[PDB]
Amino acid sequence: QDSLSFGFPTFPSDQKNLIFQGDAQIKNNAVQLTKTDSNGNPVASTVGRILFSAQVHLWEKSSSRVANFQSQFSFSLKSPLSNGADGIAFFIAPPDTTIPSGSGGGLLGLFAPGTAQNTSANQVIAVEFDTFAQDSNTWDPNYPHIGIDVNSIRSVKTVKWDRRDGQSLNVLVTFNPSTRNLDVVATYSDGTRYEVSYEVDVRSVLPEWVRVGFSAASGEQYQTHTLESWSFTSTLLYT
Amino acid sequence: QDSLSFGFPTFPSDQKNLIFQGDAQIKNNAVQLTKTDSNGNPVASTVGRILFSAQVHLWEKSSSRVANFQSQFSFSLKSPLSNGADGIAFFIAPPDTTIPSGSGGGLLGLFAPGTAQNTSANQVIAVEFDTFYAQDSNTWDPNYPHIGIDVNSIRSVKTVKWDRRDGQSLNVLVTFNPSTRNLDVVATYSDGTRYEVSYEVDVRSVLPEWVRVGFSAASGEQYQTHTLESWSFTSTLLYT
Ligand SMILES: OC[C@H]1O[C@H](O)[C@@H](O)[C@@H](O)[C@@H]1O
Ligand SMILES: [Ca+2]
Ligand SMILES: [Ca+2]
Ligand SMILES: [Mn+2]
Ligand SMILES: [Mn+2]
Repeated sequence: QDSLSFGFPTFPSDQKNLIFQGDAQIKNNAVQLTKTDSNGNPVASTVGRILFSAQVHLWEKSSSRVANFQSQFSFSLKSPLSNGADGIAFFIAPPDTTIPSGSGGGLLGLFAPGTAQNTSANQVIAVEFDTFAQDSNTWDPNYPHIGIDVNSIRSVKTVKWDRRDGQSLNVLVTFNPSTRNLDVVATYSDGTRYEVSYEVDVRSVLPEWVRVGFSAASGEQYQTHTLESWSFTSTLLYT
Repeated sequence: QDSLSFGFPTFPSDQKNLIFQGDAQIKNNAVQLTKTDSNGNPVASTVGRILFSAQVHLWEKSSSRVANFQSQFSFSLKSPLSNGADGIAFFIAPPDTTIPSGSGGGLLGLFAPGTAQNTSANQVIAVEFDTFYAQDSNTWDPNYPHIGIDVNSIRSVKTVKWDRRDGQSLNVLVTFNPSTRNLDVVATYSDGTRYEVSYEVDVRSVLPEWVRVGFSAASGEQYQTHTLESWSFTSTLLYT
C-alpha cells in the first residue's frame, strides 16, 4: 500500500499485529519493553522490542517516491535507582530485523558489539532517549540525551534531555521527503520542550520496505521502559 | 490497534502485505483474481483471493466497542464473449480463512458445496457482484445479474438488480455503521449509473473480534477476468 496508518491509544493484552522480541510484553494496557518482576519492578539484564507486523513502504525506486511519515508516541521510565538505564528508542529497520547478539545495555538492543559503530554494517535509523557513563558508553555525551542514530550507536547528533521518573514524555517524529528533514519534538506535561532535527536521505540508508517499532534495554542499572501509546501514518509522495 | 487504514491506488508487483490464495496474482499494476492466459484472456476453472495481512479489530468484548469501517474499491470485468462468470466479492472472515474445497464457480471461492447454505457452518460477510449468466448450476439467488449481501450463506439476504458492463470500471463504497448496524453498499459506473443495497446486521454475532478482509473471485465453465484496480480501507473502534 502507498499509505498506511494505525493507532494504539492504549495497548490491551489482546494483540494480533505486534511482533514481540526479547522480554517485551503487554502489562496493564501498556507495552513493557524490558522485563519487570512479579511486583512490577524493573530488573537488570533485559532487552525487548516490538515491531508492527505490516511492512511500511518507505520509498519506491520505479516511481521516484519517498514516504512522508509521522510517529507519535508516549512513554514513561521508572526506577528506584538514582541512575536508571539504559534507554528506549523508536527505530526503522529492514523487515527481518532481530535482536543482535550481545546488544544489551548501552547498545539498546539495536546494534551488535562488533559493528555498533560501523555505518556500513548496519541499516537502521533510530531516535534514542538515553538515560545512562564515560567509561562504558564512551560514545555518548556526559548526560542524558535524545540522539538520532543513522547506522551507528554513535549518534549523528544529540541534544540535552532531562529524565523525569514516572512522568510521561510525548514525542512526535516526522520525516518530510521534500526537505529530507527528520524532526523530533518531545514534551513533558508541564510544557518543557526538546527539539532536534537532522537532514537525511532515507533511500540511501534503508531498503524500500521496512518495519517500525521500539527497542529498550537495561544492563547492570535498570528502569522500566513503558510504551503507553503509539500512532503512525505514512504516505508515498512525489519528490 | 483501535484504528487501521491502508490505501492501494494501484497494485505494483512488489507486494509485501497481501496474502495471495488460489490463482490470484499481480499483473499490469492490478490484481488479477482469476487466472489469465499469455494473451491476457480469462480461462475457465479458476479461483483466486487476496487478503490484507494485518488483522482488523472488528469488535472488542471487554470495552463493548464495535468498529465503523469503510472499504472503497474499483474493479473491471472483461471477456471475449458478450457475457461472463462467475463474479467477484469483497469479504470479511476469520484470519485463518482459506479457499474451501470445491468452492469454484458460483460459490465464488467463499463457501464449501456441502454447507454453502448452512449459516451455522459459516462465518463470513460478503458483498458479491454476480454476473451469471445459471439457474441450472446456481439455483440460488434471483434470475438476473445482481449485487448481493451475503451473511454466512451464498444465498444473499438482500440483493439489487445490477448491470454488467464489459471492460468498464465499477467504483464501490462499502460502509458499516455500528450505531445503526447498517451495512451500506453504493456502486457507480463513470456515467453516474448508481446501485444501492443495504442490510442491518450485528457483526458481533456473526464474526470473531479479529478478522481479515479481502476479495475473492471465480470462473467455472464460463469465464471472465476479475480485475481489482484499487482499494482503500479504514476502520476505527467506536463506543456503542
Ligand atoms: O462458470 C459458470 C458455471 O460453470 C459450471 O457450471 C460451474 O462451475 C458453476 O458453478 C458455474 O457457475
Ligand atoms: Ca547515547
Ligand atoms: Ca448471487
Ligand atoms: Mn547510553
Ligand atoms: Mn452466481
